[PDB]
Amino acid sequence: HHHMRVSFMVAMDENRVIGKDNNLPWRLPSELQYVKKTTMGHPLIMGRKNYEAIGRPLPGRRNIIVTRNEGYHVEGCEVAHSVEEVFELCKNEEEIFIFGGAQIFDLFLPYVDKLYITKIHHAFEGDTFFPEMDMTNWKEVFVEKGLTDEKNPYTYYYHVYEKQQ
Amino acid sequence: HHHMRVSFMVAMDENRVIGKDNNLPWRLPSELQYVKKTTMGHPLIMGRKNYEAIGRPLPGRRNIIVTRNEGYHVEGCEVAHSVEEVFELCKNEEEIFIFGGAQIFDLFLPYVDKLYITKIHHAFEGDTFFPEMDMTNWKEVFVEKGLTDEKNPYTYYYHVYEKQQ
Ligand SMILES: NC(=O)C1=CN([C@@H]2O[C@H](COP(=O)(O)OP(=O)(O)OC[C@H]3O[C@@H](n4cnc5c(N)ncnc54)[C@H](OP(=O)(O)O)[C@@H]3O)[C@@H](O)[C@H]2O)C=CC1
Ligand SMILES: NC(=O)C1=CN([C@@H]2O[C@H](COP(=O)(O)OP(=O)(O)OC[C@H]3O[C@@H](n4cnc5c(N)ncnc54)[C@H](OP(=O)(O)O)[C@@H]3O)[C@@H](O)[C@H]2O)C=CC1
Ligand SMILES: CCc1nc(N)nc(N)c1C#CCc1cc(OC)c(OC)c(OC)c1
Ligand SMILES: CCc1nc(N)nc(N)c1C#CCc1cc(OC)c(OC)c(OC)c1
Repeated sequence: HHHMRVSFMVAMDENRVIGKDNNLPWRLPSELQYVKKTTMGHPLIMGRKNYEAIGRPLPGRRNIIVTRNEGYHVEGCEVAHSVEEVFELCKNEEEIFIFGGAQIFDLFLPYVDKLYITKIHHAFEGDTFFPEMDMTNWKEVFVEKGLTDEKNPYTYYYHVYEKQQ
Repeated sequence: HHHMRVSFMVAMDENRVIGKDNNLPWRLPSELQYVKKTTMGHPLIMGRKNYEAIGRPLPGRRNIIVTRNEGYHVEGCEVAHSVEEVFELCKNEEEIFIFGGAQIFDLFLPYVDKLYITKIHHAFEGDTFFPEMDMTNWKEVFVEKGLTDEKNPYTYYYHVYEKQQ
């Protein structure tokens, strides 16, 4: 019914942790640069909580914020209130990026075609998690080691998966 | 259609720069040693402009120069004029190395199975670039930090990717 590619863009740790105290648990600017490169020119779909922590519209991409608040407005951003409204807004898009956080990852989980997932080899203290996924009918199409140096203090890998059927 | 493994051998910077003023933009003897080690005993496929800058046949390898010049000859070197002519000359080879530069990298890009790519963590002035690549269905099978010392003044990593399908 929807015809834009639904992609998940996420970074998580050994226990699926993605967030702590309404923020990121880790500082990895190189991972952020990979994120910016991959998502450039494509809509970003983010939950209200995810967006507000970010604070600003992210440049070179349609910023779409998901909230139940029927009177929510932010300048230079579009607002959706459901999965379907997002699909309407993105009717003609090539590929959209579900950008988090957990509640929004849950929301769109039945619709994911492609998963860009960064795996961090460390056990962080956290309160927000990426939901479990049945990977049957999923094929790993890409994997590479992330940059570990003095500015990026963890070991991590970029993985990309595509759904077969 | 062809049966030899087609490998790319390339060193590039943060912006895909591979050349400046028909030469290399950096001096990195250690990276040269890695190159000589990995390519030894295998054919080198070089664009005419790449070859002439080098100046001499490289020992222990078949040197194959790619040119449109139907009357071009160099002693101790073989001359091809097309992708297919290279494939003919290399029909029995296990693995051939596409050695550059840009025009020759473009030429063979549809056929690459393996990528040996050094990434240099510096932004050089340059005029020649390694083409963009869709890494879908490629997996990184090797990564290691290059030697940084007084004789090799940059930060760089050796990467190897293999095509899955
Ligand atoms: N490391 C990573 O890859 C990522 C981590 N994060 C982290 O995750 C955390 C944020 O995630 P989380 O707390 O789950 O919050 P979310 O980003 O998922 O936002 C939650 C909000 O989304 C809206 N919402 C949820 N469901 C619906 C629905 N069905 N219909 C309409 N609107 C809905 C609600 O907005 P409202 O209340 O206004 O109605 C809700 O409060 C932070 O810690 C953040 O840093 C976020 C993205 C990526
Ligand atoms: N850092 C690295 O990994 C590498 C960098 N380099 C750098 O790259 C630069 C050179 O690259 P570039 O300028 O692209 O030159 P090339 O090495 O690609 O040589 C170009 C020549 O190849 C021949 N050629 C191109 N297309 C075809 C074709 N379709 N059929 C037959 N022959 C063809 C032509 O020769 P003709 O004119 O005779 O007809 C053309 O002039 C230099 O600066 C060099 O130092 C080179 C290799 C590796
Ligand atoms: C951890 C990164 C990240 N990586 C990947 N692979 N996917 C994602 N979806 C996100 C994400 C996210 C949320 C996010 C992004 C940000 O920069 C744009 C933030 O600003 C610094 C931010 O501050 C609170 C929060
Ligand atoms: C930068 C090295 C290099 N590294 C990698 N990883 N791949 C490559 N394909 C090349 C290359 C190249 C071209 C090249 C080679 C040379 O020595 C053999 C050169 O002599 C000093 C040279 O001078 C004009 C030019």
